[PDB]
Amino acid sequence: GFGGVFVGSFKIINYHLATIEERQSAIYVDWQSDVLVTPIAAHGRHQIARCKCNTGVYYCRHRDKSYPVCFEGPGIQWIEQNEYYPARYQTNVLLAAGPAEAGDAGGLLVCPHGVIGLLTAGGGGIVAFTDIRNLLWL
Amino acid sequence: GFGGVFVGSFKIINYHLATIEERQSAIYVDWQSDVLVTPIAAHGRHQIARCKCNTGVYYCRHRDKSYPVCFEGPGIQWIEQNEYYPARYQTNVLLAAGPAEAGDAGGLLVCPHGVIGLLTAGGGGIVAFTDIRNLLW
Ligand SMILES: [Zn+2]
Ligand SMILES: [Zn+2]
Repeated sequence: GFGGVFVGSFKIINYHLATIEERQSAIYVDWQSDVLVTPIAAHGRHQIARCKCNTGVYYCRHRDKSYPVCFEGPGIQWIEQNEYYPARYQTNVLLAAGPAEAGDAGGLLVCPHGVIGLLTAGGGGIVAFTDIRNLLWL
Repeated sequence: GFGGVFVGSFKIINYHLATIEERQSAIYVDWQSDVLVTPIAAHGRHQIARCKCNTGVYYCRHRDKSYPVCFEGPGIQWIEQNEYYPARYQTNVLLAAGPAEAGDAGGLLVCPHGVIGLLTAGGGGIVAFTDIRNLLW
């Protein structure tokens, strides 16, 4: 439930966690929503949820535990935790209450329909995800 | 968020929602846990969780809504009377608190590691799934 989404031969990861090579091969990139889609050699079978679920379960890494959360629908939110990014509005942000700290970014938030998003930032009982439900042919 | 679990080149479905063709072709069947596994032509969509999670999110079809659950872990449980499977014990049961009515069978219960089980029964404030995390080798 960590790393990123492996939908076939394309990897979805946070913009702030991508490598130089991934940036060189990237097909979709969004600094505002902190997302990057690039072709990779590690083929996978993850699926993107083409749904409207507002409830899900996400993997927290510094606890190695899965936490269910009801989260607020995707929208523009003011975020200053990821000091990689300065205090700014991010787009496609899902906010919820739950454990999250440095290094948890990239963990999977999923619902029965598939992957909803990727953990972006978190601190002090608040966890944030980037909503990927409109990526790779929404 | 309903119907089978399509993994690799197999479909994993409820025993009582299985068709004749897939019952005859199945490489695995277990009536006591309500499970059937058969090769499927369709390409993979899902992954089987190989975890010890006691928490997940399941899809209730009669409300078209996902709900989060904490379940006790696989075990043997008494299942009350049902249309296809009358009152009896069922094996590899996960039990949780949530809505459930007739026809909700086949809903997916999932976690970040993949699909954990399928809804098999439910009434009052209790819902019960079949654990599929043991279909290895
Ligand atoms: Zn969903
Ligand atoms: Zn799990």
